[PDB]
Amino acid sequence: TDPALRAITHISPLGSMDMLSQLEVDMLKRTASSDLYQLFRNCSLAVLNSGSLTDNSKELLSRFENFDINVLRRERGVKLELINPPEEAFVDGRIIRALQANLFAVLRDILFVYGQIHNTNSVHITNLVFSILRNARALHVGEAPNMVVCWGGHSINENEYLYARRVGNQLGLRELNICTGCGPGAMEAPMKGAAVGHAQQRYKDSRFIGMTEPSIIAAEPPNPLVNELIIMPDIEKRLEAFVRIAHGIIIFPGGVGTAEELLYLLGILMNPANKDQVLPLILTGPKESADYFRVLDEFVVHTLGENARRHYRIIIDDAAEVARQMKKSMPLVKENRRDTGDAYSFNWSMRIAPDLQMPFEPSHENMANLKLYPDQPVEVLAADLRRAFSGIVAGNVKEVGIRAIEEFGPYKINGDKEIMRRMDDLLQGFVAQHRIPCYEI
Amino acid sequence: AITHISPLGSMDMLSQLEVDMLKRTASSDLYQLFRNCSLAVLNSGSLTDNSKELLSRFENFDINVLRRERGVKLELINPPEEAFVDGRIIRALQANLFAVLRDILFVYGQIHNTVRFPNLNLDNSVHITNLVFSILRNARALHVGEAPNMVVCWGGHSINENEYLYARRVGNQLGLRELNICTGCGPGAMEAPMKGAAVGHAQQRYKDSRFIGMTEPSIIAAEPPNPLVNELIIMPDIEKRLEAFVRIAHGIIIFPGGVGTAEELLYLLGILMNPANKDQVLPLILTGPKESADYFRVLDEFVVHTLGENARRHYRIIIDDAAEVARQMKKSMPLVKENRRDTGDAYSFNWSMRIAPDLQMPFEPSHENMANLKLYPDQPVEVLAADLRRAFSGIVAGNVKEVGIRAIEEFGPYKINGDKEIMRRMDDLLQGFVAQHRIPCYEI
Amino acid sequence: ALRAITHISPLGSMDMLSQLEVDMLKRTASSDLYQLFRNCSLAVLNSGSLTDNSKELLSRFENFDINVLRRERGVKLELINPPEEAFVDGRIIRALQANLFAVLRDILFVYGQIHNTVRFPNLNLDNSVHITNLVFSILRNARALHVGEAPNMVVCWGGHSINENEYLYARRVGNQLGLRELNICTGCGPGAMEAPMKGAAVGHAQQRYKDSRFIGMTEPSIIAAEPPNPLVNELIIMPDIEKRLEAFVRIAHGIIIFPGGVGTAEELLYLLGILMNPANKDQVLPLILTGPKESADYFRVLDEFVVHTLGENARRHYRIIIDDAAEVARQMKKSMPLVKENRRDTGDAYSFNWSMRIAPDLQMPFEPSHENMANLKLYPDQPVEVLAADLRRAFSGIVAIRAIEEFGPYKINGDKEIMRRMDDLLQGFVAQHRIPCYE
Amino acid sequence: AITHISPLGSMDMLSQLEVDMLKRTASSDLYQLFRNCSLAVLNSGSLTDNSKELLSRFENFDINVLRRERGVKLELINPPEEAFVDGRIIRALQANLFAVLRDILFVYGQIHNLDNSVHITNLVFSILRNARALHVGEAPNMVVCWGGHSINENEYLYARRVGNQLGLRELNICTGCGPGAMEAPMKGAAVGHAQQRYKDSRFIGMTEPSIIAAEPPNPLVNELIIMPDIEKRLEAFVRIAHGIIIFPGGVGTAEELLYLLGILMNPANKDQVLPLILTGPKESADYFRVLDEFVVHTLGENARRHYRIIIDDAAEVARQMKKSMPLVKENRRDTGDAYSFNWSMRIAPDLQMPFEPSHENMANLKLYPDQPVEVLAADLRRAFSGIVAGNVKEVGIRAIEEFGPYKINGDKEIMRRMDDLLQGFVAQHRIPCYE
Ligand SMILES: Nc1nc2c(ncn2[C@@H]2O[C@H](COP(=O)(O)OP(=O)(O)O)[C@@H](OP(=O)(O)OP(=O)(O)O)[C@H]2O)c(=O)[nH]1
Ligand SMILES: Nc1nc2c(ncn2[C@@H]2O[C@H](COP(=O)(O)OP(=O)(O)O)[C@@H](OP(=O)(O)OP(=O)(O)O)[C@H]2O)c(=O)[nH]1
Ligand SMILES: Nc1nc2c(ncn2[C@@H]2O[C@H](COP(=O)(O)OP(=O)(O)O)[C@@H](OP(=O)(O)OP(=O)(O)O)[C@H]2O)c(=O)[nH]1
Ligand SMILES: Nc1nc2c(ncn2[C@@H]2O[C@H](COP(=O)(O)OP(=O)(O)O)[C@@H](OP(=O)(O)OP(=O)(O)O)[C@H]2O)c(=O)[nH]1
Ligand SMILES: Nc1nc(O)c2[nH]cc([C@H]3O[C@H](COP(=O)(O)O)[C@@H](O)[C@H]3O)c2n1
Ligand SMILES: Nc1nc(O)c2[nH]cc([C@H]3O[C@H](COP(=O)(O)O)[C@@H](O)[C@H]3O)c2n1
Repeated sequence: TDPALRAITHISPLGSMDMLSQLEVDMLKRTASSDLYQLFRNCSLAVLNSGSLTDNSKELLSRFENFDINVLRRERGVKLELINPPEEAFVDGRIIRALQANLFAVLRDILFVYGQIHNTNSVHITNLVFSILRNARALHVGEAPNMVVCWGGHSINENEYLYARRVGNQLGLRELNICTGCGPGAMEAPMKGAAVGHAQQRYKDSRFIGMTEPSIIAAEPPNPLVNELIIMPDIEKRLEAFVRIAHGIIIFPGGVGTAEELLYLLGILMNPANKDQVLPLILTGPKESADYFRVLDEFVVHTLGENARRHYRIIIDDAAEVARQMKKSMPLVKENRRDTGDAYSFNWSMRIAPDLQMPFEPSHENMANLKLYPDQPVEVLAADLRRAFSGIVAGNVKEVGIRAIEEFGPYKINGDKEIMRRMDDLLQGFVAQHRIPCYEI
Repeated sequence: AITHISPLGSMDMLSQLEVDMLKRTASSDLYQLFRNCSLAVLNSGSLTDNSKELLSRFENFDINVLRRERGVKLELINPPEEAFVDGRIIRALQANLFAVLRDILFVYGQIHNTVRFPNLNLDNSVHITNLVFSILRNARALHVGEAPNMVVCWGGHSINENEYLYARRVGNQLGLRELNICTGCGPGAMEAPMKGAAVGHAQQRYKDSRFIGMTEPSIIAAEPPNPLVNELIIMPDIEKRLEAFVRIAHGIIIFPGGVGTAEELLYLLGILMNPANKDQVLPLILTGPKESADYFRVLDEFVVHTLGENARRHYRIIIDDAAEVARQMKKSMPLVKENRRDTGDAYSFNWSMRIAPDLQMPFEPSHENMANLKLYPDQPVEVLAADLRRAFSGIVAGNVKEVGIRAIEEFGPYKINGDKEIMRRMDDLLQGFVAQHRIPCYEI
Repeated sequence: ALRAITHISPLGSMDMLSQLEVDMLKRTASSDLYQLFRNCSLAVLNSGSLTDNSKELLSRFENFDINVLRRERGVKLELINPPEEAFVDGRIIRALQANLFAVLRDILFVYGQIHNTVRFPNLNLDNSVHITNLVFSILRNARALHVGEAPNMVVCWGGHSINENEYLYARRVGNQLGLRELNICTGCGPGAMEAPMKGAAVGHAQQRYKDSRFIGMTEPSIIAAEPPNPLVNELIIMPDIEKRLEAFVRIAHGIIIFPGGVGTAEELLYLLGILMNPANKDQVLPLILTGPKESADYFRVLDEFVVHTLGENARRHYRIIIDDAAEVARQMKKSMPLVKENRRDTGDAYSFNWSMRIAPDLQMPFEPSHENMANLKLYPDQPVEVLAADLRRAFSGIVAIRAIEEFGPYKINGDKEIMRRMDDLLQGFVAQHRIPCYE
Repeated sequence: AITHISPLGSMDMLSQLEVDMLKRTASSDLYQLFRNCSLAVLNSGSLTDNSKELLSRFENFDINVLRRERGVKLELINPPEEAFVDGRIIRALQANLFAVLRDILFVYGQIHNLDNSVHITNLVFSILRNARALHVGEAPNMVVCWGGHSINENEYLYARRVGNQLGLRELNICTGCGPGAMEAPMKGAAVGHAQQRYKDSRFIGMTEPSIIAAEPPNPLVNELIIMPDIEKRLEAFVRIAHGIIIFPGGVGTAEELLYLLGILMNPANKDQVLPLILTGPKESADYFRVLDEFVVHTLGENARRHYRIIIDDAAEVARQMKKSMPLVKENRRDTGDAYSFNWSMRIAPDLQMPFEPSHENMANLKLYPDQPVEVLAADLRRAFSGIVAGNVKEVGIRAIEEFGPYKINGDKEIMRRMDDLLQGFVAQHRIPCYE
C-alpha cells in the first residue's frame, strides 16, 4: 500500500487484547481511523521510547516524526503494525517484551476503553473504574494486601532519589508490591529498589503497577520498571482508582502534583462515612525534606484543622520504619476489609464524594467561581482546593488554553484570602526546588 | 439446612452493579430455571440413576443469590446432602453451580431482557456467532495459544452395554494420545469417552485434562451433568449449542446415537459441503462397536443418494477399531493447526467456517412450514441437506411428541412435496432404523 | 509404528547420571542379576494387562530382553522384543516409561551397589541404624520423600485376591479417602492394593486435587510375578520384605488394613510389635481395620486372638470400623493434623518417621528351621513386644512342607493357652475359607 | 545475639547418619574455613568494600551445627545485624549459607581416588549434581563471564552493558562470585531479564574456599557453588559453560586465556563448540592487542580459530553468543553429550593438576616450539603462573633472591615474546624475576 522505505514490524498481542472478538476487532480498527489516532500514535511512541538512553522528553519524541502505527485485522484477532519504530525498543529485531505488553496496553486503554466512552452518576463512575481495572487483569482474586501506592514529584534531586530507592528496597525486602504514576524520578526510584529487595527475598511475582492519563503518557514515557501499565480516561478517574486499589499510600516530596493529590486523599479520608476505613498515609523524605513537609502540614492544619492529621503521619529519614509500618498495616487492611465483606483488591467501601469525581475544566470561569471559605465544611473546602490545584498542574501539560492565565483578569478566588497567603510561600517553595498573580482579592 | 457457598471459577471478580443485577434477575420468573438447574448440578454422580424421580425428592430445595461488598455468594436452602463431604461442597459441584449462575443468570437473563449490550439484534448471523464467542470467552473456555486437541463427541442418551464399552475404549485411546474430549454433558455416549480418556490422560501423565460438557437449559434441568465434566457451558438454545459445538471442535466423532444422529450428520454436512468451507479441515469420523454396522450403513446409503459421492469426502466410517479412530484424530490435529495458520485464524475458535443463516435460526414444524420445505435434487447440496435436517427434525418424533400427533390429527400428516426419489430415500432410512429399533406421520 | 529394537530415554528416575555411575549400571546388568532386571522389566511393561493372567501372561514373551545402553550424557534402555500393548503409535506409554527406569533404578543401581560393591563403606547391614538410614537414602534417591509436605499418606494393606465385595468396598474407602485430598500407598499389587487407588482417583477428581500420589512398594520376588497395577504413580522396589515393611511404617501417616485372608495376621502382629514397644507410646500412627458387611466375623476371630495373646492393651493401637467407608476416611483425615503435631513436637520430619523405634528383631529376616521354630519363645511371661514379634515369625513360617516330613510337625515350646488361641484362630480362618502342621 | 536458621534449598533432606557427619566435621580443624566463609556470606551486600576490615568488625561471630531428628539447623552466634529484616534472615543469605554447609562442610571434608583424571571429572560432576545446578532438559544459555576483581568505571559500565545485552537475549551468567567484573554482567543481566520477562534467572557464582573466605559473594549471585581447589573450579567452569566471555582482568587474564586455548587446541577437541569472545571498552584495545600478538607468535595463527576479539560492541558480543547457543546444543546432540555438562571435552590431566613453582620445576618446564601447541600453551600457562606471579608473590621475590632468579630453559624467541608482552603489560599499568 506504500512503496517507500518504511521499516515495518508485525507485533502479536502480549498480555492484553489477546482473545478478541471479531466484532471488537472491527471496532478497534474503526477507532484507529478517527481523530483519536494522534493520541494512539503519540502514546505508542512514548511506550516504545521507554528507558531511552537520552533523558529527554520533547526532543526525544520529535526525532521520530516518521513514526506510525496501524491496526491490522486477522480472523483470529489483531496485530499492530509498527512503521519506523525506535530502534532501541527492539533486540535482534524482536520487540522487547515489556514494551510489547505496554504497547498492546495502549491499544486496550486508549483505543478500546477511551474510545467506547469518550467517543460515546458516582455509581457509574466507580463500577466503570472497577471495570477498567478488571479488564486490565489487575484485580487479582484472593490476593492478600501488598500494594503500596507511592505518590511523588516529576523532578527530584539526588538525595531525594536515593532515599526513595531505600524506601523501595525496604518495602521490597518485606514482599510489598508498588504502584506509582508510571512517570520518572519519584514514580521510578521505589520500584528500582523494590526489585533488588524483591530479588534478595526470592519473591516471584513482582507487581510494579503504573497508573496514568492520556495527557501524561503522550509526553512522558513510562519508566522501564513498570510491568503493568493502566491508562485511565482522565485524572479524576485516575485518582479514584489509585485510592480504591491501594492498601497503603506513601507521599514523597515532589511539589505541586503531590500537594494536589494529598488534598484529594484527605477529603476522602475525613468524610464521616470513611472513619472506619484503614489506609495508612505515611508522608516521608530525606533529612533535607524537613522544612518542606513542615509547611505542608502547617497548611493543612490551618485549612482543614488539626483534626485532619487523624489520617496522616510523617516519618523523616527512616526508610526502614516506613516499610515496617506499611508491612504491619497490611493485616489490618485485610481484616478491615474482612468484616466489611469487601474485596481485598478493591475498596468498594471508601466513600469518595461526587465532588472529588467530577472533572475540573481548566476554564477561567471555573476558578472565577471557586470558593475558599472556613465556613464551608472541611470536605467541600478541601475538594475546591484540590480542583483549583489540579487545574494549575493542567495549565502546563494539557495546554488547553495556556494564554488564559490573565485573559480578562486574574482568577477571582472569592473567600478567605489568608488561605491564599499560606499558599504564597508554598507555591514559590515548589519553584524553589524546581518542581495577586493567579488569585484575586 | 442453609449453607453459603463462595465462587469457584466462574463469577470470581464481579462488579457491584453486576452482583446486584444477578439478584434482580434471580427474582424474576426465570427463578424456577435457575433452581432446577442448580438442583441438577448438585445431583451429579447420584447413586440412583433415576431421571425425574431423583429431582422430585428434593422439593424443599431452594437457592438464594446473596450480596456482599466483594462479590456474590450462594445460599443453599436444603441441598441434597450427598454433595457435601465433611460439611464442605465437592469442589467440582461448587464450580458447576457457579457455572449455572454464569450462563443461566448473567448470560441468558441479560441478553434476553435488559438491553445493556445494545448492539445485539440476535437475528443477524454475525451477531449470533460473535455472541457465541463472547459466551465462550467468558467461561474461560477458549485458551490463547492452545494447540489443537479437542475431539467433540456426539452420541446418544441411552446406549447398550456394548456401545458404552466401545465408547469408553475410544476415549481411553483418545486420551492415550493426549486429546481432550468435549461432549453434551449428559450420560452414556457423552460420559463414556471422558470416563476412559481419564485413564488415558493418567497413563500418559497428561496433566490439565479438559472434559467440556455443552448443553441447553432444558437438557441440564432434566438431566444432571455426568461426574467427569470439568468445564460446564450452557448455551441459550440448541441452535447456539450446535453452532458452538462446531466452532470449538478440531475433530468430531459421531458415536451411534439412534435416529437422532441422522439430523446431527446432516447439520454437520450442511456446513461442510458448503463451497466457502471447501478449505476447512474438520475430521468427521463415525464409529461404533461391531453391531453398530448395519446402523451406520443405512445412514450411508441415504446420504449418498440424496447428496452424492462428493459428501463421502467429508466424513469417514470406522467400526470396532477404536484405536484407529484415536489414531486418525491425533494425526489430523497438525493439519487442523496448519489449516488455521494459513487462514490467519484462531486455533481455539473457527471464525472462518461459514455456518449458514438458515442453520443458525430455528425452525418450527408448522404443517404449513413442513410442506413448503423444498426437498428436490436440483436445489444445491447445501440447501438440500439443511432442509433435509429441518425435515428430519420435525418428522422424527413427529409421533413421539404429542404436539405432532395432535396436529397431524387436525391438519393431517406432513404432506411434504419436493422429489419422489428423495421421499423414497427418506422413507427407507426410517424403515431400516425401525428394523434396527432406533397414514404415517409423513406424506409425499 | 514400532519395531522390536526400541531405545527408551530416562523419565523421572536416573535422569542425571555420572559416567562412572553409568558404567556401574552396565557391569551390574551383565552380572547374574540380569534375570531379575529382565523379569521385572517384562512385568512393568505388562501392566494394564488386557488379559487377566499372571505367569501365563509373562511366559508368552520369552523373546523379550533388555539391555543397558551408554551415551555420554547418561544411560538409555534397549528394549528387545517388548510387548506391544505398552506402546502407542510407536511411543512408550509414559507411565511404563517411569516404572521401567524405576526398576533400572532400584534393581541395578541400588540392589547391585549396596549388596557387595564396597564403593560405599560403613554398611554393616546388621546395625539397625544402618538399615534405617539406608531405607531413607532409598526413598530419597527415589525422589519419594518430599520436603515440607503436610501429611496425607495412607498406606493400605490387604489381600491380592479378594471377592467382588471386598474390592467394591475397598474402592469406596479410596473414593472417600481421596475426596479428603489424601494420597494412597499400597504394595503395588492387585485387588486390595488396586481398589483404594482406583477410587481415590475419582474423588481426587471431584475435589480438584492436582497431584495424586499412588505409591506402591514392593520387593524383587513379588514384582517378577505380579505386574504393578495401572494406577501406581511411584514404583519403589525395596531389597527384601523386611526392609519393605520398615519403609511402609516410616512413610505412612495412616494405615488401613483391609480383609486380606490369613495373609494379614502376621501383618497386624508386625505393626503391633512396633506399636506396643515402649519408646513408641507417644507416636501417632492411626490403625483402622475395615471391611464390608461379610468381613465382620473375619476380623472377629482375629481381634479375639490378639486380645487373649497380647492383652486388651493391644486394642490401644487399633480400632475397627465395618461397612462405614465414609467414616474410615473421616477419622483418617482427622488424624492427619495430629500426626503433623506429633512429628512436630518431637523435632521429627513429616515425610519420614525417624523416631519410631523399630525392633532390630523385626528388621532381621526369619528362617523357619525346625530347630529355630521350636526354640521360638512363645510364653506370656515374656514381654508383649517380644511376644508379638515371636508370634509373627511363628505364623509366617507355620502357615506359609518337605521338612515337616523329614523331622516332624512344628512342636513349638510355647505356653499351651497361647498355642490354644493360635490353633483356634487358624481353625476359625478355615471356617471362613481364609496330626497337623504343628504340635 | 543467637538465632537459629532452617535449610533453604541446600541440605534440606538429610539422613540422620549424614547429619552426624556434619557435626563431627564441624568440630574438627575445618571449623575455621566454615566460620570465615559463613561470615562472608552473611556479609554480602554491605556498602563497605573493605572486604577484610568488614570481617574484622564481626570477630565476635561464631556458628554451630544443630542436630534434630528431621535434619539440621544452623545456630548463628553474633550474626551481622544487617543481614536480617524484621528478624527474618534474608532468603538469599539463608540459601548461600547452607550452600557453604553443603560444599565446605559436607563435600570438602568428606572428600578429604583424586589421582585419576576420570575420577576428578566425575567428582566435579557429583559436586555439581549435589549442588542442584545441572538442570536436565535445559536449553543451553549459560555464558561464563571471566574478568577482573577491581576494574575502573569504564570497564564496569562496559561489563554491565554486556550483561543487559546478554539478558535482553534470555541468557544466564556464571561468574567467579566476586565483585568488579564478576558483578556488573549479572547486574546488567538482571535489568534485561526483566525487560524480556525472563522469569528464571540463574546467576551462578563459583569459587574456592580461599577466595570466598575473605570475599563476600556479590549480592546478585543466585546459586553459589564452592569447589575444592582452583584446578577443579576451572575444569567446572569449562564443563558447564556454553560460551565464555573474557573481560579485561589485567594481567590476571594471561594464564586464563592460555588454559582455555589448551583445551580448545588439543586435537580430540577439534569438533567441540565453545565460543570464546574477548571484549572490553576502548581503553582495552591496546591491552588486548599485545595479548593477541603474544599468542599468534607463540602458539601460531591457528590459535585464532578459537578466540575472537570484539571491542566496544556490547550488542554483537551477545548477538554472536545468542547465535552460538543452537550450535552448542547440536554439537552436544550429535556427540550424545549432556546439554548441561560438556563430558566430551578432553581436559589434559596436567591442566587438572596443581603446578608448584619450585625453582627446579620451572626451569625443567619445557618451553620450545618443538613440542606441540596443546602442550606449549599448557607449559606457557605453567610458566606465567610463576613468572608474573614473581613480581608479586614472595616465591618470586624471596625465592628468587635465595636460589637466584628464574633461569628457564627452552627457546629464546619464546622467552622474548613473553618478556615483550609483560613490558606491554607494565605500560598499560597492569635482571628481573626471570632470566
Ligand atoms: N470479606 C472477604 N472475604 C474474602 C475475600 N476474599 C476471599 N474471601 C474469602 O470468602 C470466604 C467466605 O467466608 P465468609 O465468612 O462468609 O466471608 P464474609 O466476611 O463476606 O461473610 C472466606 O473464606 P474463609 O472460609 O473465611 O477462609 P479464610 O478467609 O479464613 O482463610 C474469605 O477468605 C475478601 O476480599 N473479603
Ligand atoms: N494465525 C494464528 N497465529 C497464531 C495463533 N496463535 C498463535 N499464533 C502465532 O502467530 C504467528 C503467525 O505469524 P503470521 O505468520 O504473521 O500469522 P498471520 O499471517 O495471520 O499474520 C504464529 O506463528 P507460529 O508459526 O504458529 O508459532 P508457534 O505457535 O508454533 O510457536 C504464532 O506465533 C492462531 O490461533 N492463529
Ligand atoms: N517437624 C518438622 N518441621 C518442619 C518440617 N518441614 C518444615 N518444618 C518447619 O520447621 C519449623 C519450626 O521451626 P524449628 O525451630 O525448626 O522447630 P524445632 O525446634 O522442633 O526444631 C516449622 O515452620 P513453622 O512455620 O514454624 O510451623 P508451621 O506453621 O508451618 O506448622 C515447620 O513447618 C518437617 O518435615 N518436620
Ligand atoms: N544429547 C542429549 N540428548 C538429550 C539431552 N536431554 C534430553 N535428550 C534427549 O534424549 C532423547 C533420545 O533421543 P536420541 O536421538 O537418541 O538423542 P542422541 O542422538 O543425542 O543420543 C532425545 O529425546 P528425543 O525424543 O529423541 O528428541 P527431543 O525433541 O526431546 O529433543 C534427546 O532430546 C541432552 O542433554 N543431550
Ligand atoms: N536483582 C535485580 N532485580 C531486578 O528486578 C532489577 N531491576 C533492576 C535492577 C537493577 O536496578 C539496580 C539499578 O540501580 P543502579 O545500580 O543502576 O544505580 C541494579 O543494581 C540492578 O540490581 C534489578 N536487580
Ligand atoms: N482423576 C483421575 N486420576 C487418575 O490418575 C485416574 N486414573 C484412573 C482414573 C479413572 O478411575 C476411574 C477408573 O475406574 P472405572 O470406573 O473406570 O472402572 C475413571 O472413571 C477414571 O476417573 C483416574 N482419574
